[PDB]
Amino acid sequence: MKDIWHPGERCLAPSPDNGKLCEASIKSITVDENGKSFAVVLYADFQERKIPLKQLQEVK
Repeated sequence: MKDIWHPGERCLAPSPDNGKLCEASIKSITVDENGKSFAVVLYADFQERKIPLKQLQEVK
C-alpha cells in the first residue's frame, strides 16, 4: 500500500511464461466500484495481463 504507481512506469510483474517476476510497463491503472485497483501490464512481447496493483513490485 506504500508504492505509488503511475501509468507508463516500469515495474516487476508476474510473468505469463513461468509466473516469476519480470520487467514490464503499466499501460493503465483502474479503480473499480469495489475499491480494488488493478493495472493493465504490458510485457516485452506485447502480451497484456490484468494484475492487482498490490501484486506489482518496484524494479531493483
